[PDB]
Amino acid sequence: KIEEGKLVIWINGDKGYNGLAEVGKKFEKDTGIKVTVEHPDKLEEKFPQVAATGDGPDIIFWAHDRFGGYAQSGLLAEITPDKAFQDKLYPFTWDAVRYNGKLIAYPIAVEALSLIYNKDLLPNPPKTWEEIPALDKELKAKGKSALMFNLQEPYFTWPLIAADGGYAFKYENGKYDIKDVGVDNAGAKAGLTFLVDLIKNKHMNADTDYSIAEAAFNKGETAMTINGPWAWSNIDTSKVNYGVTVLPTFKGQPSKPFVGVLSAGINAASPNKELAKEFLENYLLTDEGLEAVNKDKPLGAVALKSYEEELVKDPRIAATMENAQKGEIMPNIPQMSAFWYAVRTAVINAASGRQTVDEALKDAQTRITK
Ligand SMILES: OC[C@H]1O[C@H](O[C@H]2[C@H](O)[C@@H](O)[C@@H](O)O[C@@H]2CO)[C@H](O)[C@@H](O)[C@@H]1O
Repeated sequence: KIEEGKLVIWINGDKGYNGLAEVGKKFEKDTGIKVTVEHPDKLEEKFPQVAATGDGPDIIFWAHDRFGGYAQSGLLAEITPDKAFQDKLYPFTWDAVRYNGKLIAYPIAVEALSLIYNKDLLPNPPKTWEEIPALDKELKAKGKSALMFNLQEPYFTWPLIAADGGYAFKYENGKYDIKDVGVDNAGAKAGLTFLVDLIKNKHMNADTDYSIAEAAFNKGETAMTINGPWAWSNIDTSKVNYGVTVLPTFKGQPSKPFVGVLSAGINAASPNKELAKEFLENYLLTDEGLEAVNKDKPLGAVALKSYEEELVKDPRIAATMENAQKGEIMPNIPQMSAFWYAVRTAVINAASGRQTVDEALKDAQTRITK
């Protein structure tokens, strides 16, 4: 199951698992408790299965969106931070990790997609999406692509879809409407249609995924990429002169990236809940622990106020927060998994041409409602 006396931690590969392992080494040096940090592939899907079995990580790291479904399943132990620690973290991050009136994960960092552009290839990033086709034509003349970003994951395409009116679920009266879904509305169709026109006009390739986009940007092949702060470390190693900026507007409206608070959830099956709480509150959710994770891969804005006051000074973090303000914090509700699956199918099918934009978004609407 979950072995006692040890912390097993699941965090995504793009995130700073090596820095988190450094925090775990500090935790071991102080407490005698080994912390093993693992980055299983598809961990957001894997943790529900193993946690339902009672196996799994002691601590699960993901964006909050997935923790509401976990808590509904009962996978997450209700975290019990005292009011002082909640004061240390930002209230909106706490709201992101609140599910059914209970805090079900520890917020670590706020992550929003930003437009990352190569300043040498692109001295000024386009302010609008509509500029990108002409910019791509000019760059293709130069042997370069204007924009390469992950098209397999709905999370990267979502800002374009949301910009003109697309939404996952209607939020009103402090309650998301699971029945009311905005992916097949006109604004979402406009965003997906623009993306598919970029693919059809060969400004973008439908097969482009996270690895291809990151490699193209880091090698200098593409002028722009859309990515979270975690990519900044690889761009820094690449030595590409890059800026992090607001996502381009679509139809005069800001791209709304779905805003994810990286969250640490304690497995309800874990016999190490006290050790996990100790690690997260006094080792991770501290300036030094967040610095260790951030140094491996930038976390974005951090839920911890004291570290974020230092982090906000970074222009890249400022762009992340600007894009987070323009975007919507994700709903953490259980329906969000189904929403992400349906939007993934819609974007992939529309990009490939397997389905029209309208057919894909209609199917996505039916599946996000279900
Ligand atoms: O693409 C759907 C996906 O979106 C979000 O996952 C993000 C995550 O928030 C980022 O930190 C980073 O890992 O990129 C991911 C997308 O590849 C949701 O958190 C996730 O549940 C959802 O499936």
